[PDB]
Amino acid sequence: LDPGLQPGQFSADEAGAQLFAQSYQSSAEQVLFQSVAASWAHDTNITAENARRQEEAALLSQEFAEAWGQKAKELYEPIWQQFTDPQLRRIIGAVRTLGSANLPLAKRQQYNALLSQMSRIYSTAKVCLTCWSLDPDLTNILASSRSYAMLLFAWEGWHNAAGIPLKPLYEDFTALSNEAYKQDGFTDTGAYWRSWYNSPTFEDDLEHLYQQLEPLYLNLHAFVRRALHRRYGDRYINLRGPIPAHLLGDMWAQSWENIYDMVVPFPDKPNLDVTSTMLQQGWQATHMFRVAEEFFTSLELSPMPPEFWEGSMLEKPADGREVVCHASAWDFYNRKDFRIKQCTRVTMDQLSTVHHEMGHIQYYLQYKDLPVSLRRGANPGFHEAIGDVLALSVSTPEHLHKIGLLDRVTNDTESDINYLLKMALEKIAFLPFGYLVDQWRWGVFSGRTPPSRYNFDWWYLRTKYQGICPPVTRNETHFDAGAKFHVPNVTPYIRYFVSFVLQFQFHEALCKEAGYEGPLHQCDIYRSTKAGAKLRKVLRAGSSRPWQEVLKDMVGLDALDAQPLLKYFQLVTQWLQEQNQQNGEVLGWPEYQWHPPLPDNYP
Ligand SMILES: C[C@H](N[C@H](C(=O)O)[C@@H]1CCCN1C(=O)c1ccc(C(=O)O)cc1)C(=O)N1CCC[C@H]1C(=O)O
Ligand SMILES: *[C@@H]1O[C@H](CO[C@@H]2O[C@@H](C)[C@@H](O)[C@@H](O)[C@@H]2O)[C@@H](O)[C@H](O)[C@H]1NC(C)=O
Ligand SMILES: *[C@@H]1O[C@H](CO)[C@@H](O)[C@H](O)[C@H]1NC(C)=O
Ligand SMILES: *[C@@H]1O[C@H](CO)[C@@H](O)[C@H](O)[C@H]1NC(C)=O
Ligand SMILES: [Cl-]
Ligand SMILES: [Zn+2]
Repeated sequence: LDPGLQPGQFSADEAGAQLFAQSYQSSAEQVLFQSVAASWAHDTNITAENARRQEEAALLSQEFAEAWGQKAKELYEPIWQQFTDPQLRRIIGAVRTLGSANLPLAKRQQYNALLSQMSRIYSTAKVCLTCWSLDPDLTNILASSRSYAMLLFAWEGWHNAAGIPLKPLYEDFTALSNEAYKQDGFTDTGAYWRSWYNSPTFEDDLEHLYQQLEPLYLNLHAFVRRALHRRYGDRYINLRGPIPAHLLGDMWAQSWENIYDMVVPFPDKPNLDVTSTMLQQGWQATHMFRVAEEFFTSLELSPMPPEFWEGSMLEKPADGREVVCHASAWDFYNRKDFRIKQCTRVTMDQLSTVHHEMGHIQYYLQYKDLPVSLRRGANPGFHEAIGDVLALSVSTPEHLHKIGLLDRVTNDTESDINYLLKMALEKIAFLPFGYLVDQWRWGVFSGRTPPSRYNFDWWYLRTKYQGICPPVTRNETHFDAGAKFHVPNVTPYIRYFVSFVLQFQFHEALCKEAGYEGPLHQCDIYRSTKAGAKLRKVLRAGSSRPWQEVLKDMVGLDALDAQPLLKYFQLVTQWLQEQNQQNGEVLGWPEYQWHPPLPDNYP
């Protein structure tokens, strides 16, 4: 580690800790910059060489964390809990948690290489018998094929190709991660991840929110199951069991918008999926991003800077190079460079993802003046909610009409139910998977889920929460969790469950602040400068204040609350109950052990 990046002398009291924190944050910018730069170079161009480079940057980061976290331990380990400035307490708390820097060199190197190699296996896996990659080929199959056998072939081929080889690596990663966080005083990695919410009743509150949301999911599930039954027959669909996991329009069954054209109740009304309009008008990736940007600027938030347009990767490179195609947002920590890396396809749900990633960028633009350690969302759920809120407005039929993507819709109940149902497929169907992924990973970190039970515990939670089953037999050689991006990429997941609830609370508050007075699901905050000022206050805070206070200021309440969500979907919730009652559906899947048979002559 460059001497210039090592800590100097500081007094062992609050005033010395303020100086300590300023010199920490100053040198941390350069180290963060070189790390994110090496990751960028790798993720947009996966090679052994770029992997070695990102591992070197990781090692430097770890030496930095060690030098500074040990100094904080030496100076402030006694007293930092007594510091009367709450923000300093937080900055210093964070510095004295060293994470992987608690590891010796040889372990550091093995942790870093584990992360590289897991990343490479996920993003370079392919399904053969020419070869299909996850994005766009398998994604497009899952989304649009209505052939049971072709859907099974992609689902099984992806899970085998990604999950199987990941499993030995994931086990080693888990043990090293846990050894690292345990020396900071956490029971395991999961406990460190949960600490970000600064909330003694975190797990209980989540459980409580889930209980309010579950009836909405169960009604949605049974209505969808009924449509799949008409489309695949009694042999492949059990009206009282879990739904086969490959039939819901997405590799993970994590949101169901892609099968809207199979379940829309009034398919003679104007199609609320504008994909084919975007293709007929000639939309490209760049127009997607420019349309998202203009929404943000209509709110008087910032435009994307030049460095964003010059640096971002907005489409999959044609030049025979391996990339991480999963969409992501990037802050280089230099207050200048911010980019998105997305293999953008022209579809309406991609337009959604574009707003999602740009919400991350906007956050970065809004807090780039803060000292580095405050450059985070108020909690990780806030960072995930920002672009989702704008996408709630963008998706509304009125707004799509404003942007030339739909010829105005008559404002009838049929149009309303069509729209709310499509929104339910996107948001409500996600809720169980958002909740369950970290329940799985917290169990693995805690040791409750050893490697000999990774797949058993995974499908337990998949069936418990989503009510799906694997369409082929799985065993413990399979590692189905590892075929989901965020697992080999070690990105925590509970943020997304938090987000999908928080976004409705934000939306409600923003619509009120824009003076809108219609049904909440028909609000569009476009061009509202007062909504934009209330949003801006959140983004500019970063993590400088507890999320519970930030939320109080914004929404009038200091806790997550499912009510705004329930209010947004109220009409479809009622309609769905009525449909299911009329059809005599059983809610849930009392036939928990059922699996579909294989198709004849598979494969
Ligand atoms: C496509 C969307 N992609 C993710 C994302 O944006 O979240 C990507 C990959 C995981 C993290 N991520 C970031 O881009 C990101 C970058 C930085 C930070 C930070 O500064 O802390 C946070 C996130 C997503 O997975 N999603 C969207 C909602 C559901 C979830 C999924 O598809 O499984
Ligand atoms: C749409 O109409 C609303 C009043 O009508 C109610 O909702 C519509 C969708 C019909 O289903 C009708 O039977 C309902 O009673 C107004 O509140 C609303 O502001 C209108 N929205 C817009 C944007 O025009
Ligand atoms: C990808 O990085 C490697 C270095 O390993 C090299 O082939 C080349 O510089 C890069 N390709 C592009 C297009 O940047
Ligand atoms: C798991 O399933 C595959 C394919 O059905 C099979 O080849 C393999 O034997 C299994 N692993 C174990 C331990 O059975
Ligand atoms: Cl999180
Ligand atoms: Zn995100």
